[PDB]
Amino acid sequence: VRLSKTLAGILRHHPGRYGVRLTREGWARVSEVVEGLRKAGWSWVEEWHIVGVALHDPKGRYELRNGEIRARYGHSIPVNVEPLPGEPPPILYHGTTEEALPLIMERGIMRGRRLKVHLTSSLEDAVSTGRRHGNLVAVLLVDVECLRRRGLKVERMSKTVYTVDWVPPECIAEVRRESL
Ligand SMILES: [Cl-]
Ligand SMILES: [Cl-]
Ligand SMILES: [Cl-]
Ligand SMILES: [Cl-]
Ligand SMILES: [Cl-]
Ligand SMILES: [Zn+2]
Repeated sequence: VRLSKTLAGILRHHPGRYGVRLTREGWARVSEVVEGLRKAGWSWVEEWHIVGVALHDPKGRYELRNGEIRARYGHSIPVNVEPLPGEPPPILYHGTTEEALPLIMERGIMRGRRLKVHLTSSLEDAVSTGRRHGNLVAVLLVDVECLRRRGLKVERMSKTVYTVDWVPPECIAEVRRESL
């Protein structure tokens, strides 16, 4: 029912479901997205909403170019999006469920349905993120350098969002249980 939430699903997980075709670079035509949303019963949707959604997103979730749009990260579909300039901070956060900690302590942070593992520089974001699946959020502090030495590359997809294949258990510097 939320336009943005729905848009991110279309550009990250199910284009065709809405008749939208994406390139390897992840791009899509705004018009094609608009029609697709209309055919899905969103009658009032117009191209300007889509631009508004993209230009006002706080996380910098989307990108635009000559009548096109794509998500910058969070894809569960194979796609290639180039990173943004800027070395990562020494520590990056990642939210999740306390219930996931037992496993994570052993295995570390695993991929999930998304292609790569996402890490945020914003503590607040990590919380709301954890709060999205299951409750009793547990935010983990990830030592980036530790990752780089593990050889795992850390790429910047948006001002506050970065990704890596996985986070080794040993690169977790702190676990904070919201229940404590
Ligand atoms: Cl699909
Ligand atoms: Cl998602
Ligand atoms: Cl998100
Ligand atoms: Cl993730
Ligand atoms: Cl910056
Ligand atoms: Zn606006």
